[PDB]
Amino acid sequence: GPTGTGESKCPLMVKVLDAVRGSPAINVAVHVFRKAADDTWEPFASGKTSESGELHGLTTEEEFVEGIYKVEIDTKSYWKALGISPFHEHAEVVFTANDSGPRRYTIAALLSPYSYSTTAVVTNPKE
Amino acid sequence: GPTGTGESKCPLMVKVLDAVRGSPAINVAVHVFRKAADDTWEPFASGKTSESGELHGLTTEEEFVEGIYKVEIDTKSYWKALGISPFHEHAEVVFTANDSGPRRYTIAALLSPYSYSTTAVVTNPKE
Amino acid sequence: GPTGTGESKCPLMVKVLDAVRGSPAINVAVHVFRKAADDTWEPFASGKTSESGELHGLTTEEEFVEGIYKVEIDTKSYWKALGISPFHEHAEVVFTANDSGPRRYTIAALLSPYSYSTTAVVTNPKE
Amino acid sequence: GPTGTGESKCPLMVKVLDAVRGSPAINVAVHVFRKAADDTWEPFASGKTSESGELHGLTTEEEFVEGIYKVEIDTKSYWKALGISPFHEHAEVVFTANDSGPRRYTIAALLSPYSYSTTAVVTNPKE
Repeated sequence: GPTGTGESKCPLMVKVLDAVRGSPAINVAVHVFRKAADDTWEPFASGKTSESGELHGLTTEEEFVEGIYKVEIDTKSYWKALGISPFHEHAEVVFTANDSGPRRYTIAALLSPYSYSTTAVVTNPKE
Repeated sequence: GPTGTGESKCPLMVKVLDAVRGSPAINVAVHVFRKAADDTWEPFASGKTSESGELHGLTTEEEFVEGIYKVEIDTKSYWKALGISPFHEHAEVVFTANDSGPRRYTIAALLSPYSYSTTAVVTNPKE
Repeated sequence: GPTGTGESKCPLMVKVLDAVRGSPAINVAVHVFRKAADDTWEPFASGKTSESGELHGLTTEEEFVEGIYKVEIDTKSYWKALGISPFHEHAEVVFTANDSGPRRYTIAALLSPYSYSTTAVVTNPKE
Repeated sequence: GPTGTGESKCPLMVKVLDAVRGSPAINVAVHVFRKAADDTWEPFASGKTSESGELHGLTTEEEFVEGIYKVEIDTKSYWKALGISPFHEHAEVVFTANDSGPRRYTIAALLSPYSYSTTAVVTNPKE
């Protein structure tokens, strides 16, 4: 695996899949932002998906406080490397982190050239 | 509302999209079956999607009685003709229809070589 | 093909579906932005989906010049009004448009409380 | 975890997610069929998803020969337990297993009351 800014009990994980080739989406850049008080997006963590299409160790429990986050997936670069013309500039996921709910957040993204789907799996357990 | 093999107030429509090309999926074969009294699948209607990736005129309100129906979409032929060998043999949609009176059903499918999604839009008639 | 805030040969359309109720998503707020010369998002058009879950009349072929556009769909308001508290704050679609002449763009979105999918259908004009 | 008929290097795994609640789909029945020479479907393996929404140990490498398989997911029961009216009778995935391609097959299914998506991840490595 690759990583981000601080690694611990992995409160946040990203998984990206390729719907064209039926495989993990490898070496895809992912940037995480936290919404700041001035309503701007502050860089928070970043990395590249591993050979199993996952990105772990982006943050730690102490750091992952309640707030608004944005996960940006560089889908355009991914398709370009394959010699395929994509529609989207990138894929963005914006969500609120709340302490009330379950503690691990898994963001999954399924990519096609002209379409994507994203889903959140929120649990108590592990990934 | 007519009666037979045509289109009533089109009680059943199919719409198919291609997530690789960002266009309607044209000339896709569709076969519809109804579960008979003896529990086997009987042929009900068939057609091919048009240039807009839609299929209308499959049945009439009179012919479309209460029952369990299967919509089979020939995805494999579609991809092979494009030079791609896909994962699935076909996409199948199975549902109970009209069990509380006549409804209008739109079955939508979004295709990728290794993934598909299907959604139903159900409307309670009148004109 | 007109000119301004209306609908040319409707160059940009949005369609939103609800995967929980099996119906169009009605009264969903949509905001469109264009990336300005200084790299910031400028307001371009806004509307609400109709009873068929579509939004037409956002722009004209003349106003819809080459550029990077963001379509923001207010999913959170939609679900909350239904008594559900959803995962995402909104769904965002970002793309380059018209970089090889005028095209017609349909942006479709399928909504679930913890997941959404978006697809683009691009057509090369004429009438 | 739960299991199927013979457990080994897990050539076939099933993962099911709930798009309404953003969680694993637990205790969902899954039946696997292999297409027989008479063109009928022979029961092959079955089980219920575990608390992480997965089903492993359905088969072994020796048994998983090339052929046509069907994976049936009992989605209707799942929604009914939640007190939600679903559209589909069940979700079906039909595919050919070939020795040429990568060796592990992961079938994932994302469920909503009126929609589902399925994706195949085929790899050399592990799950």
